[PDB]
Amino acid sequence: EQGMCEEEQVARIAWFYYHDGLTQSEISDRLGLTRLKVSRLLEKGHQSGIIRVQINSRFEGCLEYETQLRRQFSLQHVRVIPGLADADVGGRLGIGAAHMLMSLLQPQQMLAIGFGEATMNTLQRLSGFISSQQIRLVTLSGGVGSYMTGIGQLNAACSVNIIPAPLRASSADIARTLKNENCVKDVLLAAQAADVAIVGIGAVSQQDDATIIRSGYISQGEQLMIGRKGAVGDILGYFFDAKGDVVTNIKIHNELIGLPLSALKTIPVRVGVAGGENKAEAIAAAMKGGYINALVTDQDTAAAILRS
Amino acid sequence: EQGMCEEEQVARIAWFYYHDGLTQSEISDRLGLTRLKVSRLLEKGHQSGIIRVQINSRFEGCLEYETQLRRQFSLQHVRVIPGLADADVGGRLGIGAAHMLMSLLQPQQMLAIGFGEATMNTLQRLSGFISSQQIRLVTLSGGVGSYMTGIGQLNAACSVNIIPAPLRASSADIARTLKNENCVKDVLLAAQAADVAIVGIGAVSQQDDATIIRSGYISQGEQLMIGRKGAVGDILGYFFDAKGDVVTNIKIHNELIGLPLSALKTIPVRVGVAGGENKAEAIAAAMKGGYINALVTDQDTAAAILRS
Amino acid sequence: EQGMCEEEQVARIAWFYYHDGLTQSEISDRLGLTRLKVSRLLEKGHQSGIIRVQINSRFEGCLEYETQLRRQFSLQHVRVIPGLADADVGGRLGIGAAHMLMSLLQPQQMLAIGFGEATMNTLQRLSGFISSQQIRLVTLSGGVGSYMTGIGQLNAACSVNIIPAPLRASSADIARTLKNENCVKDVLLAAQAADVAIVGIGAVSQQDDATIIRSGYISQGEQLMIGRKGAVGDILGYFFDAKGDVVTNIKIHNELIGLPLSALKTIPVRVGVAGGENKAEAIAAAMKGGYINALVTDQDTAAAILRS
Amino acid sequence: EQGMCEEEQVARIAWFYYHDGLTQSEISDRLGLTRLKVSRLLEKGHQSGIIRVQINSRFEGCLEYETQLRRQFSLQHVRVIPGLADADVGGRLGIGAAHMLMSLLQPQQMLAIGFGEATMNTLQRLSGFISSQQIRLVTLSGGVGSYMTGIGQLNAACSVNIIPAPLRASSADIARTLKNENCVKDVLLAAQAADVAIVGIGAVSQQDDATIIRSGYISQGEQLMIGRKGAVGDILGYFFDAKGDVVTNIKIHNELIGLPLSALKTIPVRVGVAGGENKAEAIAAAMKGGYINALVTDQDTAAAILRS
Ligand SMILES: O=P(O)(O)OC[C@H]1O[C@H](O)[C@H](O)[C@@H]1O
Ligand SMILES: O=P(O)(O)OC[C@H]1O[C@H](O)[C@H](O)[C@@H]1O
Ligand SMILES: O=P(O)(O)OC[C@H]1O[C@H](O)[C@H](O)[C@@H]1O
Ligand SMILES: O=P(O)(O)OC[C@H]1O[C@H](O)[C@H](O)[C@@H]1O
Repeated sequence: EQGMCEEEQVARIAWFYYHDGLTQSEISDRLGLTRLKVSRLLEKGHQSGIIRVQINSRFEGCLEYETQLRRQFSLQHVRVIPGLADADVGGRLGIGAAHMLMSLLQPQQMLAIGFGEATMNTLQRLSGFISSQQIRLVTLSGGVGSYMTGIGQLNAACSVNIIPAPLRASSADIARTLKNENCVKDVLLAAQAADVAIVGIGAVSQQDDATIIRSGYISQGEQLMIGRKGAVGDILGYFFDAKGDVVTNIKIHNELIGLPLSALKTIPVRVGVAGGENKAEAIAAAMKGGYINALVTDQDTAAAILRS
Repeated sequence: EQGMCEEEQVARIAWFYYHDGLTQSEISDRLGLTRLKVSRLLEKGHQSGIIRVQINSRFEGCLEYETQLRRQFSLQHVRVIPGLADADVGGRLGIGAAHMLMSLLQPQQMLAIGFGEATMNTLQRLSGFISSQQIRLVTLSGGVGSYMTGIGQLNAACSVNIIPAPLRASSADIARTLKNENCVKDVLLAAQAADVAIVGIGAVSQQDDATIIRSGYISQGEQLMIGRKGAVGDILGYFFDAKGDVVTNIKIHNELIGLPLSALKTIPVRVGVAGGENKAEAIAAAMKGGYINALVTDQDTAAAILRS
Repeated sequence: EQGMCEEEQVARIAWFYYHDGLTQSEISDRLGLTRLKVSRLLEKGHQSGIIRVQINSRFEGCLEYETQLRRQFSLQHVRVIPGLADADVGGRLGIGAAHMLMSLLQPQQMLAIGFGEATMNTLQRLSGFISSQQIRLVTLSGGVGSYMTGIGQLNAACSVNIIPAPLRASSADIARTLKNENCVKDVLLAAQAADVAIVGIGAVSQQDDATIIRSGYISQGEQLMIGRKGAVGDILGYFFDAKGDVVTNIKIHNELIGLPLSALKTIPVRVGVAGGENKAEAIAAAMKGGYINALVTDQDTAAAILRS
Repeated sequence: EQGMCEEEQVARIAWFYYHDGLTQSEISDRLGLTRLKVSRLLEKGHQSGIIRVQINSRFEGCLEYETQLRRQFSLQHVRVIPGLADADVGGRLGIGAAHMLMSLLQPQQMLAIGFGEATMNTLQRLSGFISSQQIRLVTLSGGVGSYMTGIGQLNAACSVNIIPAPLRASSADIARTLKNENCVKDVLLAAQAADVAIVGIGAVSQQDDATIIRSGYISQGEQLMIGRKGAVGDILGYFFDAKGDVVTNIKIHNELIGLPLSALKTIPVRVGVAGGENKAEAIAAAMKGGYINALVTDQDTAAAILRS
């Protein structure tokens, strides 16, 4: 280095590029690093958080679809990002979701989170903010491993309450037992007294591409029984119908270690981050059941939700 | 024999050899002796005691304890660092361990880790290595959160396999049940397959400053009775006598989720990083039982370990 | 215009550009606009205020202050490091200047040094650099022992030219005699030919904490009269008022063995390294008089230098 | 590095080489360093002090010559090193003088030193010891620069009092003035209260090879007038004749800033380190004058001294 950590190098290049408008080359020899190191870092900055880009306009998202999704479902916060065929769904939403959370979260506040590419991608772009604002995290469901992608790529000086059990027990009785263990029971309480919550939303229409199945928490065959039973999607493993009600005919619901949906309702602000048109139905059903009262999605999915 | 006796000749060559740095041949003709005679005398020199090379450094004490620990205990690898004599004794324990682990772990191997301050502090310095060499990590016991300050300070793209359950269950039965959940059992098998293991060692003489007791896994009353029943130290919750034998009449043991010390021994290389004179007896017993076969400790402790 | 107005188009391209990282051309056809129209709107974006890039780091403030000091005072090189908010303000001031000196000194060049804690602390980090690049050192004033903590921490095969006399003489006449001894006058000439100069800056408001007074070159009684006479700070024993003018009615000046501030100015690059909010006044004055044209300081001091 | 400083790497190789007898190659791979870096450090160790070689024999030096030099001149300590034609004389003596001082010096004691290659080479071999034993240093004469070869190559945490003036003034008036400045006067007192003293010895017979002249402290022309005026050699600038008496007819003696020979005798142990056959006369004279009561020289000069 040059007596300065990378963080300071990013800020120095960010400053020369944006505030002094210098070619990514002029600043190469200016800071004493290869033309390739320069640009390497610039991108490093945006991805990290050091470099924040502000779009001050009511058109940051899809203004119309937002106003409509807001009224139709009575949502306290809604963000519909511009569509872009063929792209990581969760990676784009994560960006949007991060920004939204950066304005609803107050210093030293509790943030409940659920697994999935959508939320874990948000956690990643939200790492920086969690540090400074000193946000405390707490997992809404069991699983552990399924949370590593998000909390892992974070600072080690942050408070992260992790439910110490699997996401699903082999039997309903074993689930009751673990929920009574002090280590578990403790975090379930912690989770329910959270200020903001961020969860994903799975669809039964996703078949074998649903994070729930490709992670091995539910079998392909069990998925069928669930669809047949009239279920559209899920949240943390709890499945519901197109009207927004938990199908109380599914075996898994009593083997899930982790706050049941009725209990998640206690969190003031509940953000759902999901995209894709095959989710359109499950997302509408989650806003119906009142499981979420804020939503981060993409244009296509917004159109699909509003249409049907 | 230019009027010189052997003793004088020996001192003459020793001076020229070490203080003047002359080749054993340059000294041959300088003293009027055959090149074969000069070398024989130099040899005689050390053999007699006339010539003695002594290492003038604090590190010498460490080197010494390293060989005595290697002789007395059958240790494959040993590393003794300066004691309280120098700054930050605990901090340096992690640096040492981290480097011993770097010379033992090959690209893409499996590393089983234990909880504790020494293990997590070591785990952090080893962040760099773990990423660059694609090391895989697996937790030896339950606890989940107990590992966060270490794996938390790590790369997110790296494989980290954790046991999704408490460190301890409320009863031996609930423990046995948890040990049979596939999501749990999977990681216990993975654990035993590790190539290298890194663990800390707790001491009963540590009283309440003990991490096992400070973290609330064991009550002060339990720790006193454990000490009464002959235990002197512990590794992952399993207590043993100064002989090295796991104490049998201890309830906590069957309530522990995680590999028993016996299985731990299947791992080829087992590194124990522990410092502080109060751990002397326990560390010693840990080796007599064969729980570890590699040790990283500080000068003062080594002294005590070898004393008694 | 796919039904979109300017403001909405700008937000859309801004989103694709920064949050999705698409080429100025890939978003050209995505929005159905000419490749030249795309870039035109992006430009308009920042120029309007709809698009704003802000650096989220503690270092932001520093770069800000570096800019302001640069404009307000004629500074060739400036470095502002975080203040007391961060650990070791004094320690880090040495690191900074050390690096500033490394980008200014070419192999085999002459470096004139002043005494003081900041200068000696800087002179120590720069030990590596001085050797490897064959830097020559020369002292700006008498004191001899006053430099040992710095040059002492250096290689012995390095060229170090020291003034063979006291920092201050008992009378103006003894000083003038000493300044005439060839063995002395020679180091004074060499000092004036240096390429780079590094000095500290004392403040009268430092009272008894001032290095000049702690080292016993000046009595408390003299310091008070000097302040009473308009002096705000000093460099190498020569005092000056807030304007930058060397105070003339001060007796100590004509007793000083060593180059006068005026001669210091012949040195191309003059770097002053000073931290601590109480030197603010003096530092500022040192620049208004042009005794230094490069500055390395802390955030808080910079702030105060700029306030008043 | 391998997590260990160089000091620790030297001790590890010294240990393998001498206490475990392993080829300079087998220890290359053992510490993970180039076969060339191994040997680099090995000899780096001897040079520094970390590797001390002990020669426990009455013949470490030239026994006969020492017993004779001791008795004829009544010396407290005497060391005569083995002769070796064509060699850095001061560099060999330095090793000898070093070891002698290491046994004469008790912790925290003050050592007065004079300039010259002999003393400066001793100071360099003594650096290590001066640090641990925490020996305080003080210059017997002015000069400052002429002492940098020795004190420079030392740690920066040790006490070193330096007479802040030239070795010689341009006039006797100027010389008395300097000897009366508080900072000079003080060090002169510190000098006289020293426990041990180590100085060199110049000989008139050295012509233009005498450090006294090749450093420009005295003109070769002035040298002759001193020779003709009947002087054999000098110590710190003070000239004397074959019998051991200061020629009171020399002008320089009154222009020298620094403890006069008379004052130098106040110091308990006064070791003179000098070699070469052309000094044999000057050295003998200094022992008769009583200036030194200890001597470290080499075999040939020893015989030279005893012959005439
Ligand atoms: O990866 P994603 O599809 O965005 O997330 C879907 C999962 O997270 C949701 O809350 C449901 O529990 C699903 O299992
Ligand atoms: O924090 P430390 O004292 O270094 O670690 C001691 C604990 O970790 C060890 O593996 C044992 O399980 C102890 O309970
Ligand atoms: O120790 P510091 O306060 O940083 O240095 C200030 C002193 O050194 C400066 O050149 C001035 O001569 C002061 O006497
Ligand atoms: O470098 P060396 O010849 O060994 O030292 C000789 C000098 O030091 C002696 O005390 C005399 O003062 C000479 O000036």
